[PDB]
This record gives sequence, structure tokens and C-alpha cells, in this order.
Amino acid sequence: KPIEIIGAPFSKGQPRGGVEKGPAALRKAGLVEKLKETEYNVRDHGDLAFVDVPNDSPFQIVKNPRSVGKANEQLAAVVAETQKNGTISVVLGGDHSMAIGSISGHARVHPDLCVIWVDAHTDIATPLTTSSGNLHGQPVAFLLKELKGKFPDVPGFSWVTPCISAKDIVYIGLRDVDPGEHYIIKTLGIKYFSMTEVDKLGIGKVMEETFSYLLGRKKRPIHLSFDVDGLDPVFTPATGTPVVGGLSYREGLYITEEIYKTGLLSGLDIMEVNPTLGKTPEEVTRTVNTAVALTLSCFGTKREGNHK
Amino acid sequence: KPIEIIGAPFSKGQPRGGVEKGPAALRKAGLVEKLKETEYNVRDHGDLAFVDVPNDSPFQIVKNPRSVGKANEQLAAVVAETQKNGTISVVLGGDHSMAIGSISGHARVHPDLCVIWVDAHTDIATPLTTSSGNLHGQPVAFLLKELKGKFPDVPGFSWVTPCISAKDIVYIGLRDVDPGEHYIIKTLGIKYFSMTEVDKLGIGKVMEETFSYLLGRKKRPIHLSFDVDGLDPVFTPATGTPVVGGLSYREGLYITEEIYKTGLLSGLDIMEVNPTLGKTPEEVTRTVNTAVALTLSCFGTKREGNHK
Amino acid sequence: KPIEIIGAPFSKGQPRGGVEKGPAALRKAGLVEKLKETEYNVRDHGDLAFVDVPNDSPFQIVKNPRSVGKANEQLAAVVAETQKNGTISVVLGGDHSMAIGSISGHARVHPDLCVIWVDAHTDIATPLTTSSGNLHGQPVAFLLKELKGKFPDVPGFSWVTPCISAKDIVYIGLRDVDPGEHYIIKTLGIKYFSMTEVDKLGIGKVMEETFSYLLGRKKRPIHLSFDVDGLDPVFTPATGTPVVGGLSYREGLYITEEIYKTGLLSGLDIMEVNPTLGKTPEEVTRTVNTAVALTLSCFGTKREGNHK
Ligand SMILES: [Mn+2]
Ligand SMILES: [Mn+2]
Ligand SMILES: [Mn+2]
Ligand SMILES: [Mn+2]
Ligand SMILES: [Mn+2]
Ligand SMILES: [Mn+2]
Repeated sequence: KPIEIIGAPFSKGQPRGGVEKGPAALRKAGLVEKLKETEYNVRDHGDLAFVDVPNDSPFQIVKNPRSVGKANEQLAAVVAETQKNGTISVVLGGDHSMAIGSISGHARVHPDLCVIWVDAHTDIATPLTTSSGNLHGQPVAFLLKELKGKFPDVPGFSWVTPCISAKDIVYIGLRDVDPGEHYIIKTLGIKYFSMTEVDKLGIGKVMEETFSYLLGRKKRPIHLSFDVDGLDPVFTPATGTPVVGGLSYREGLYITEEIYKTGLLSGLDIMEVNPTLGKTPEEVTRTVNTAVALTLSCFGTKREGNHK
Repeated sequence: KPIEIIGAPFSKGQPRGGVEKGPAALRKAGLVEKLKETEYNVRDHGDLAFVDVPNDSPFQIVKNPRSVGKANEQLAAVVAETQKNGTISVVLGGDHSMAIGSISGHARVHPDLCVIWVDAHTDIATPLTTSSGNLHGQPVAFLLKELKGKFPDVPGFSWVTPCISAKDIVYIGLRDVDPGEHYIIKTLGIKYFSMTEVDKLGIGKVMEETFSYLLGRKKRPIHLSFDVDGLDPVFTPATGTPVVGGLSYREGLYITEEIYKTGLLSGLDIMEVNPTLGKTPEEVTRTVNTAVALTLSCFGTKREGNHK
Repeated sequence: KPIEIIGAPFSKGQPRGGVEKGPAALRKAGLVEKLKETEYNVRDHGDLAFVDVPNDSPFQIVKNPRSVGKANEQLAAVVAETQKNGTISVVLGGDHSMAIGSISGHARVHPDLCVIWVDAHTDIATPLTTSSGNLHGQPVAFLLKELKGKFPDVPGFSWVTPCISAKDIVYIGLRDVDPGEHYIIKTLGIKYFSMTEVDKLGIGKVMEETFSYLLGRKKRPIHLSFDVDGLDPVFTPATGTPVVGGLSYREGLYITEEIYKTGLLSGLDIMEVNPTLGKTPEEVTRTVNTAVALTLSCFGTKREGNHK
């Protein structure tokens, strides 16, 4: 089962420009050539060419609706194709709003996929509860069935079909959830391991509980949507919304090594890398290298070593 | 149960910079406005005016005996006051010698309370074992009932009445304990979780054992005396006695979240925040914001999120 | 139980700056003084003078054989002599190639000894598998009985006899293993706890298993070979091959404290400190102060405290 690298240099889902540079920054590190070194065959789809929507005025408080909807509708189609072709999709992107297309496309082919969301945030605010109107903080809202109809139709998102149930997603790294989002994950019974449960249980038991919860009954495709801000600012500083007390570099790798071991990874997202937000060049180097390491970890690179 | 914020700009406990701006530093950070946003009511008692004792000559080695023990009285009378009004006292001050006043007065109203002391130090040096003479490193010595009758009375500490036994306190975070102190903690059988114990058990087990030890029998008012230098210098830089290998930001929040969950927190101290000891501008801010985060956590703010 | 410091200012085992200055830097940080403050009697044998061999050209891919072989021959005799007298040897060296002579010498007096290797690397590449030819990355290859005969004899190493069995050594901290090396530890069934195992189990369990595996059936002397790069670069930056995601300052101390508690420590190596690789003079101080603290910990210095 080969790998399909897909670049999504998009930032309209958030206010901080620079995130569209993430794909180039990651490729610059030799991500594709380093991935080919693994036991997986790699193919680089290249980046997508998202084109802005003319009079794309805010829909209520939501900004760039049509453009974010259009960019995502294209990614869904792209990821759906690659998924149908028996390959694992890996999206390097701008902001996390792209998880809409990525996950949607992935779910069209594998409607039984489960999601592991590594983030400092729940990104589950909806067009009504969001206190910012930035779409990278609402992706899970357009994807969850339980939220379907719980908010007005958004211009440009008519194509989206709620593909995942509240029971098919697990959050890890949470530590900056707004009032609305917390109410939601709580009333919907969504499984999450906030930084509190990680400190209490240790990353080892956390993954055990994540897999028993998602892959307990039967096995199914795993979609890992990784927001680099899920890790501590010490390791992934070049990002739009950094939050202290995050996942360590080590816990980040552990998560990926365990996901690798299941042999069920079907879709992967590496998001929010913003190379223009490094206080120094080295904070970017640090962020990019951590992102590359986790990506390779998802595909076999183990810290104890590897050989053929 | 409402909250009572008490200021304590006192630095006669230690020479290093000026830890009096601490109270004023935490306020500017918006500590009061954020606490009111919690499920508690909040009232600011204002910063106490400490009268400096005249020819307050050192006692053998201890410096500013009268001055220190006087500032603690006003505070101790101010604390006992709030404790009687059925309010939770939150002392925002300078050096940790002020724990003498906070705890004594708290114990005057609630003599059955227990103590959780987060610190890199034991601060249990007697006026005779101490190697510096600074009182910020002797509070537990003027508070323990087993230590009374082990050192000459000190000018200005006659009022103090040993309010805690050797089985009513639990230390968490130890990593720099002088020979004298280590003998006492061991001879008296004081319960403690040095960093060694934290590394071994993990902060999750550390709190389970703490509560089991202090509350296993009867439930009682908990007094949390938090010395910011209990957290690793990488997190709480602006402090007088930094020691590498301390508690992490996450472990610090775990402690406070678990304590809030007991519903027993009755007294609190957030000491040693010296904003004048911050190499760079962001080391003071980082220290102050961590101090504020630790306080909010104590009163309900959780990393998994909150909502009304 | 007396202690004898043995200086090994060598660097021909690798390229980089000046690891020969390692011993001078540690004594500078007052390692001898601090050692004499513990419960052990200390003595400093000073630094050994190594005779640089003439036409010492490369053997196949292996660099400076005759130089590294002879040097280790000198150290083996010296460490063998000190061990003879009933003293614990502490070797402060340059690069890790010096463990060949340190462990070889040690095994002559304690042939039943075991080894705990703290490193980010396995240092078990043979002259045929090595991709660099630097001998500081092949020490364990010379020491293991299971590997004798698996590679060609090296000029200047005929004085070496495999002393340790593939079942008498445990690795802790691994995170940068070469294909050849990984194949070897897997095929030879060597016990190791890579960063993955430490993240999984916690450092507390790692030492419990390390000891059960090593001291379970028979109690015997312990030789600790500590490569400072086993700890994360944020703590020990001044070293030749730093690798991110390492053991923390706290974990390294736990390791040493636990080893100390067994009462079986008999040999110790504090390697790879290069006070010229420090990006800044402080990065050197930080690396130096950390190695000194680990040494002191091996001899009873505990974070909970120490008294006479
Ligand atoms: Mn996100
Ligand atoms: Mn995020
Ligand atoms: Mn203190
Ligand atoms: Mn302290
Ligand atoms: Mn080594
Ligand atoms: Mn190494």
C-alpha cells in the first residue's frame, strides 16, 4: 500500500498568514525523499491550486466561507481518488480547516474510518458558537453527524456530507477548549484525553485506551489529523495558536509509533505549520523537524532502530 | 464559599531583588478578573502595609526577626479574619516566610487543617541549623509542633502557636534540601514526594497517595502553599532560588486540578514570584502567567475546558 | 569503599572539537571537591598520558586503530590496578571509545559484572558494519563475546578479550540506532529500553526491569557507562552527537539514584563531554554541571536530601 503526498497550501481558515507555506517548508526538509527511504512507496501529488471566490463576504461571523468551502471541496475529491486507488493519503497543509476535505474525501471511500485528533484544540466550534469566525476552529463541526442541522447552512459547504459520528473520534492533547466547544464535546459524549488524562495515565495507557475504544469492536481505517500545536511550544513553536503544557516530542513520537504498529493508518494530516511565525529561524527548524519525524514515525521509522 | 485575595509584598525573608512587586505583578496580569469568571465570588482585601521594626538586629544568624514576624502577624490576623467569614484566603505575596502568617492564622480558625507544600525546598530549617539566616527558609520550623523547643525563641515570633504536626503535611517537589533539614524530615518522619518519588510514581499516583495520607481518616480543610520555584526554572524563571529538575507546567496544573476536585481547599499561598529577577521581559511574564494559571486551576479552571 | 578518579583525555575515537578537555572541565566544575563531601573517600589519579602511535593509518574503514587500541590498553591496566585495591573507578574521558579499556580493565577483577549503558546510541557497530569508521561507535562490539569472530581483528586491539555477554548488558536511552546495529541487538537478543520503552513504562519501571533482568538470578558488580548524549540536548548540549527526544535531567538522576541504591556500583564512565562544542560557554557549563550532578548521584547524593 503506497503513500500519496498531497500539499494544501491554504490559510483562509485563519487570520495568521504564513501557514500556506507549511507544505514548502516540510518538503524543503526532504520529507518526500526521507519517506521514500521507508518500506513504503511514495508519490507526490504536488500542491493543490486553490482559487479564491469573488464576493466572498462573511456569513454571519464566519469569514471566507465560500473560499474555504471551495478549497476543501477540491481536496475531498483529490483524497477520495487516492483513497479509492488503495494508497494512504498524507496531507501537508495550511490551517486545520482542510481536515474537512481531507476527512470527507477519506470517508467517502472508507465510511467506517475512525479519527484520532491530536490537538491543543477541539476545533469543534460551529458557525453559531464560534467567537472568532475562523474556520480552522470549526472543522469537526461540519464533519460530525450529531451537529448536522444544529447551525445554519454555510455558503460553499453545501457539498459536505456529515461523515463521522461523535463515537468515531478520539481527542488527545486538549488544553485550550472554549465554553461552546466544551459544552458540545460534553453533551455529545465524545472521547478525549486532555492533557489532564495524559498526565494522569501516561501516554502508554492513553494509546491503549484510544485503540480499545476505537478498534475494540471491529478493526477499521484510522485517520490521524495532526495539529502541530498539539505538542508543546518548545517543540512546535512556529504555529498560529501555541499553548503551554503540551505533548512532548517523545509523546508525539509514541503516538505515531503506536499508530504505525496497528497497521491501520489510512489517512494522515500534518497541519498548522507556519514558517513565518518562528521567533528565530531555529524555532521553525524545530517545528519542521518534529513534523517530519512524526510523519516518518507514522510510516515505520522507530526510535529503537530499523533494518531490512 | 467566596474567595478573599490578600496581598503580601514582603521581602525581608530574602535579599534577592524585590519580591514585593509579585502581588502587583499578578494583579496586572488580570488575576482578579479571571478568578471572578470562575464559579466563585471574589473580593480583593488589598495589600497589607507591613510596619518595619526599628533596631531589629538579627537573632544569632536569622535576619530581620522582628520585622518578619510582625508582617506575618498583620497577615495572620487578616487571614484568620477571612477564614472566620467563611471565605477561602488566597495570599499573593513575596517570600515564603509569609506562610507563617497565612498558615498560623488559617490554623487559628481551622486547627484541623492539613498542608500541601509544593516547593523545591523544605523550608524547614530551624534558627540553629540554618546556614543562611534568611527566614524564607524556616517557616515550617515555626509552624511544626515537633520543632517547638528545638531552637531559641525568635524576636517577633512569640505569638506563633505550633499549628501542625508531622503527619499533617506533605511535601511535593523536593530537590534541594540542606543536611539540617533532611535530618529533621527523616527524624520526624515527615511525608514527602521529592522529585525522585515523582519520577518513580508519576504525578498521578503522587496525588492519590497525598490525599490518602492526609485525608484517609477524616476529610479536612486543605492548605496549599505554592512556591513557584517548585516548578522547573524553564517555567518559573523569575524566582529567587531556581533549581533545575523541577515539576513541569503540566504536573503543576495536575496538582491544582486534583486539589480543586477535593472541594476541600480552604487556604492558598502563591509565593516567591519576584518580577525583578527576570533576565528578559518574557521570563517575568512567563512566571506570572504560570502563577495565575495555577491559581485559576485551584478554583475550577480545567484543561479539558469550562462552560456555565 | 574508596573512589579513584581516572582521567582519560582522549579523542581519536571520533572527529569533533576537543573531547580531550572533558576531564579538565569536570574537575573545573569541582567534581573532586563535591565528591569528597559525600560519604566516600576520594582520590584523583589524574589524567593518563597517551602515546600517539606513528604511521597510524586507517584499517579498512576504521580510523586511528593503533592509537585507540593502545590508549585503551593503558586505561585497562590503570583501571585494573585501582579495581585490584578494592576501589570504585570513575573514568572521566574524551570519546566513548575509552569504555573498551574501562570495562575490559574492570572485568579482570570482576568477571561476573554487568553493564548498564546510558546512551542515545548502541555503540555496537563492528569494523564491517560501521558507516563512519569512528571507534567511539564500536566499543561494545569489542566487549561482547557473542560478537567475537564476527569481524576482523583490529591492529592494536589484540590485548582485548570479550568480557561481557550479550545477556550481561542493558541499554537505556536509545533513539539513534544504525541498521547494522539494530540488526545486531535484535539478532543477539540484547536487552534495551529505547526512548519508546521509557515513554511507555516510565523511568521507574525501566529500572525495576533493568535490575530484575540483570540482578534477578545473581547479584554482581555493576559498571555504568554514561554517555552524556543519552540525555536530551537541552541538558547536555556540549557533546559530539546530540539527538533530540532524550532522557530528561530528572530521568538521568533517577537512573543514577537507583543504581546507587543497589549498593553494587563498581565502575563508572562519564563520557563525551566536549567543552568546545558548546554553542555558548554556558552550554558547556550546563553540560559540565549536569555530568557532575550525575556522578555525585552515583555516590549517594539524593534529591530528597543528604546529612551526615
Ligand atoms: Mn487544529
Ligand atoms: Mn490547534
Ligand atoms: Mn518556599
Ligand atoms: Mn523554594
Ligand atoms: Mn556512546
Ligand atoms: Mn552516544
